[PDB]
Amino acid sequence: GRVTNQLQYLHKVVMKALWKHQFAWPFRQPVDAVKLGLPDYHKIIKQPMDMGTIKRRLENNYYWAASECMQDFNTMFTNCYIYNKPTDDIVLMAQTLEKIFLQKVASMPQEEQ
Amino acid sequence: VTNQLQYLHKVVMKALWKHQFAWPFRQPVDAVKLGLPDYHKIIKQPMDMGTIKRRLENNYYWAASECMQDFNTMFTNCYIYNKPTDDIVLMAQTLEKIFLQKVASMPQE
Ligand SMILES: COc1cccc(-c2ccc(=O)n(C)c2)c1
Ligand SMILES: COc1cccc(-c2ccc(=O)n(C)c2)c1
Repeated sequence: GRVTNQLQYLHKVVMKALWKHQFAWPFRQPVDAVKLGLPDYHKIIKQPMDMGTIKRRLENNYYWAASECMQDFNTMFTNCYIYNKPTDDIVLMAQTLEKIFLQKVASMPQEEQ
Repeated sequence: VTNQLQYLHKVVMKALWKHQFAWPFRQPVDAVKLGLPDYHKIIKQPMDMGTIKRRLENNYYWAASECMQDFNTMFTNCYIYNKPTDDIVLMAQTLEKIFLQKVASMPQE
């Protein structure tokens, strides 16, 4: 991978803000389908993603560009919306976090180093 | 007329509006036409590219983030309402990947 201004911003500004959020706790580690008793989870969601995986990826220089990291954030939120019932609280929690994500992405340093 | 909103109009909406998977998203969901009587019960804030495009043309938005939330609502409505295996979900995912790719290069300020 490599280090850019944008990947540093996604790590220190965007992820830090989302991580600490009161609705973040279900998203900080992989969904544990066994523990939650969701035997269909991995049959419906083919690309699991979580902020713990994204954080580790930013720290281990896995990403080559900001867009790749932003795609992982998007997969995490989309997985939640696709799997869960529209009425589930987790959907409202994902939407709240996703709004912060987009607000902070709009303020990201424009040209990548 | 911010730098960011011009980018969202000329780069993002330009790319998404003409995409081969855009046609289901170009106008509001017609629940009667599509036979979806539960659509307006499940989706409380309908959104579509027609509406976003109109809003960009009519200088409705005060910030880029507001236009970005409308795009996000349109995609999220699709993931929440539809079955995981429905083609429309793949089409939404494809458009949204382009949305995020282009937003990654949007100017600051
Ligand atoms: C401790 O972690 C938890 C606890 C409870 C639920 C979830 C959970 C369920 C469904 C879902 O889509 N996500 C993203 C998280 C995660
Ligand atoms: C002519 O317009 C069409 C045609 C077929 C499907 C949809 C459609 C269904 C469900 C849904 O969520 N969306 C966003 C679009 C729209």
